[PDB]
Amino acid sequence: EMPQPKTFGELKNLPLLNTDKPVQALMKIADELGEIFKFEAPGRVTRYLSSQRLIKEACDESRFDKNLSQALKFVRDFAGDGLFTSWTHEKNWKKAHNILLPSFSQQAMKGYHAMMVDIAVQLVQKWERLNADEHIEVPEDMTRLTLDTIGLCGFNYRFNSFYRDQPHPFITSMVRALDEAMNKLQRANPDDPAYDENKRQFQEDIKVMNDLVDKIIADRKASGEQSDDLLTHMLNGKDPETGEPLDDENIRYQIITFLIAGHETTSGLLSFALYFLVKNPHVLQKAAEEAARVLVDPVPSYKQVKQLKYVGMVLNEALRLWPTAPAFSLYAKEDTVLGGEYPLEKGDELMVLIPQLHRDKTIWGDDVEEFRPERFENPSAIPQHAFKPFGNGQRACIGQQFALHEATLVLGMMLKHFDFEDHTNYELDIKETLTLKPEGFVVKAKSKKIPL
Amino acid sequence: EMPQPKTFGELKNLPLLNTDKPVQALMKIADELGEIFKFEAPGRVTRYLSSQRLIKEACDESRFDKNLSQALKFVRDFAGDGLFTSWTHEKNWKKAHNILLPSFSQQAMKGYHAMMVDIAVQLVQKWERLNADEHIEVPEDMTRLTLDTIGLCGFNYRFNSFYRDQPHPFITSMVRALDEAMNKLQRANPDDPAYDENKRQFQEDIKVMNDLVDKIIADRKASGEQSDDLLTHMLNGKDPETGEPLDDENIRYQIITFLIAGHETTSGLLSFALYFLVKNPHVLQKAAEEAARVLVDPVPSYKQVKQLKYVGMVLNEALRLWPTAPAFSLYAKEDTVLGGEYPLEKGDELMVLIPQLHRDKTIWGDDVEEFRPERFENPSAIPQHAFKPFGNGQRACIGQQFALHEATLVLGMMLKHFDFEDHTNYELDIKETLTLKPEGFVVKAKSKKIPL
Ligand SMILES: O=C(O)[C@H](Cc1c[nH]c2ccccc12)NC(=O)C(F)(F)C(F)(F)C(F)(F)C(F)(F)C(F)(F)C(F)(F)C(F)(F)C(F)(F)C(F)(F)C(F)(F)C(F)(F)F
Ligand SMILES: O=C(O)[C@H](Cc1c[nH]c2ccccc12)NC(=O)C(F)(F)C(F)(F)C(F)(F)C(F)(F)C(F)(F)C(F)(F)C(F)(F)C(F)(F)C(F)(F)C(F)(F)C(F)(F)F
Ligand code: HEM
Ligand code: HEM
Repeated sequence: EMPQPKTFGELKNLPLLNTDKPVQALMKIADELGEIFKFEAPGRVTRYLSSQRLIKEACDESRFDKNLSQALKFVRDFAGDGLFTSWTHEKNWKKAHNILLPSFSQQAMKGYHAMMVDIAVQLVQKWERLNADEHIEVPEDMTRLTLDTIGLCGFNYRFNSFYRDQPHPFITSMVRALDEAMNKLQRANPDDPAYDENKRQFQEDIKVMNDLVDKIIADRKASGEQSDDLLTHMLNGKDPETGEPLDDENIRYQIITFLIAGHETTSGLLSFALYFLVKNPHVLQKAAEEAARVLVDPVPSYKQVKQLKYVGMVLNEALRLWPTAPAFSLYAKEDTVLGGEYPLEKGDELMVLIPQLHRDKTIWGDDVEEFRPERFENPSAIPQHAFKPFGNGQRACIGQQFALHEATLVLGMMLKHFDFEDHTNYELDIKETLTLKPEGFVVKAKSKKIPL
Repeated sequence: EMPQPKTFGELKNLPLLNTDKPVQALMKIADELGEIFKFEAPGRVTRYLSSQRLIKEACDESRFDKNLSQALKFVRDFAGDGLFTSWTHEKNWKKAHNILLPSFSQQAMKGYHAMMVDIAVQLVQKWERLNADEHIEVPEDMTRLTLDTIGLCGFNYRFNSFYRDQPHPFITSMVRALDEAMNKLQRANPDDPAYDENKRQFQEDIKVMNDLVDKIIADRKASGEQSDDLLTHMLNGKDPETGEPLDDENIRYQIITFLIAGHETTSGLLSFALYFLVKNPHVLQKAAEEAARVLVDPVPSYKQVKQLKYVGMVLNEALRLWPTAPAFSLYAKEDTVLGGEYPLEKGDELMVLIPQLHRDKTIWGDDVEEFRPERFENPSAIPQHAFKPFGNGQRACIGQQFALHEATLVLGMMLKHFDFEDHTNYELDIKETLTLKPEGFVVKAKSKKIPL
């Protein structure tokens, strides 16, 4: 019999998600119940997996395909049949997949590098210009950087986040829509007139996001600057299989999708990485020494970023402990037996609980809570399906190399140009908005006074 | 019998200042009544002068000395015996004057230049980074620039105004204090319990300004870097006459004074200059041609800024029409007859209405409202005391060379790097906060794509 956490009569397990930190709650449940537990709500069931033993079966694409979790079905209200919220079998998924993969080729990535540097230099200059005793609001500045990077690299659009003391309106609306989706999970009678205003606000925030997408497309339309970026591929690329391009409706959904997926989780990653660095000073020193050794020019080169091996290890270890898109959903393609123990029928759902997978002591050893970048000295040594911060198979993250190149560049420059102080002895507090991010994480920087 | 505008019974002329635009109202009164009129309030009188023939007499320092207008007396509540709000006969006036005069020498200006460029480059980069069809909020960005320039050049303190979409809190508090003082002029029964909230906010706004001053001082003493800026002279300079340095209390007053006087009127100047340029495209062409011909390096030099003659003529003509500190006050040192017609007793007050002086048709010709920089092409041709945007005599603006160097550099770079469009066909609306500035002035820039 499958373990199951505590129930609330007719509501079954649903009230367990009536919390501001649902993923962290599910992790605690996994600690108590083990590698698999059933989670029921009125009218639905899923099974949360936490061991590599079971997740390696879940990642077999002949047996399971990507499912849209409840969260993703609600995000689909604004993300449509964009890549993240489309089913594998929808024509627009494989079309967009084939059309946009070229936007993340090696040659594309080399092409984005200069614009990544543009935004990174803005970050470095902001911090150089701070006065004595001033501090840095880490997740806020990381969100400024990542949003601006996807906007510029992807769409030749400048959000100019470093010119604002508040979040860009896009961010404010995105955040409000995302945690409104985190709210809709735990609810009942959605057509209740009580939520007429919540729907009005949801539609308002969606309109804000779509108005900006309108601007991006119109600006490209009127331009004559010869762009060869993500939007270029959206507007002109043809799917080799069907021979078709994307239509205008799908393009709008892809823009929204990439603006959100293309920064939020990267800002979390950078925030967690800097957190672990300041909490582990020997690791910080080792990373700083690499940055100084490798980044010998005022502008980092593409090749130099690729040579930041230890900074890459730091980022992977941060993703191990706190993968910022912490779960993904699967359904059974056919009847099948999971783990030689659990019979599933076609259509049965699974949730992969990534932070728990990443704490599987049979894979990582007993010290799973310790921050040790050296675990990733040779990424080849990690068993298959043991480390899954970017999902699985053909439905894995399309932007993984983009995110990692950006984060490595930025963290490298940060470690080259400043020493960091955990001046408040910050107590980790992880805010959940579907994605994960340190809340209230602040540091002080002291410039090493190296020119740009 | 001296002319006098309309009266309001026992309140006399006081309610004429109960307007958001008191200087402009006084200008209209001057147009109606001529070169001199009496202005009375309960328990006080002054005489407003508008002609060069009477103002030249008023500028005779053997007969008249600087007076603190009622406005300056209320500003003195936070500016103390700083240079702007001290009487000539107060020890701390000549003392501070002697100590700080060398901080505005050519040797000093050459010293500030690099930091002026620092902030100007931030301005240019902001505008380069705007998207298609976005516009510029002119007085807002000019205030960002001028505040940051005096902060950095004067005090090695970065307000980082370009990192904010709202004004720096210092600005918010400064403006509230200034317009309170303007609004406190027109008040009858100022101790009415209705104005208690206004008194409470005024004291809060003073506290904001003083905390910022305390931080500037604290930073300097803690700092280990070698500065030789305005603050260095305030803290270490000795007056050659008395042999004394400034005491701590006076230094605080000077910092407040220079932060306010050292940026507000310069932001107005730059805003009016750009307004007149976009309203006079042939003038804009001449100024842009000069900027292109002279500013041949990505980083302008001090020598190149001195070479921008036409840009200087533009700024002077903007100061002719809209001098941004639009009046100054004098008192009669002894009994004397003004203009062979108006007998004055010792202590009698005069107000010099600078915008009206600058429209004296007997001096400038009949076309006084037209924007023609060429009036300043042969500067000795301007009669004595006909052009007084920087006040008079030993109580003249100590920062004139700073303001003009900054404004010439910045306007030069603006004209080098962008074409400008008056896309809204903006209707001049002058906001008064004691000082004058266009309100709601917006333009679009098109980059000339010249690298920095
Ligand atoms: O939605 C579900 O089915 C279950 C909770 C659940 C289980 N059973 C239920 C029954 C009724 C109601 C809810 C449940 N959700 C989760 O466990 C979960 F962890 F919250 C999630 F929903 F899985 C998730 F991890 F938060 C998440 F939403 F998928 C996610 F990973 F954070 C994510 F939001 F999708 C993302 F992938 F992280 C994302 F990046 F934020 C994103 F939403 F995909 C996105 F990229 F931003 C977007 F795609 F752009 F939105
Ligand atoms: O204050 C007065 O005595 C008369 C009005 C008046 C006349 N009679 C009165 C009787 C009762 C009450 C009021 C009156 N004031 C004006 O006519 C006037 F034009 F508003 C003004 F006050 F002179 C003035 F122009 F605003 C001003 F005071 F000169 C001025 F603008 F404040 C200024 F001095 F020019 C100034 F330089 F701009 C400034 F505002 F003071 C200033 F420079 F910004 C500053 F605030 F002093 C500084 F920034 F701190 F330096
Ligand atoms: C640290 C950074 C990132 C993390 C942790 C992350 C994580 C993930 C995960 C877990 C998935 C699979 C979701 C699922 O199966 O339901 C995914 C898919 C995706 N990611 Fe990311 N991602 C990151 C950065 C980015 C960036 C920078 C982009 C774009 C520039 C992006 C675009 C996408 C897209 C489009 C998909 C959907 C792919 C498809 O199904 O066809 N991601 N990502
Ligand atoms: C366009 C810009 C400026 C204008 C139009 C302007 C105008 C004036 C005027 C009219 C006065 C005389 C006031 C009176 O008689 O009551 C004055 C005095 C003064 N100005 Fe300015 N000014 C400008 C810029 C600056 C700057 C940049 C600074 C400082 C960096 C500054 C500092 C002062 C000081 C300290 C005084 C008082 C001088 C004294 O009495 O000893 N000004 N200014």
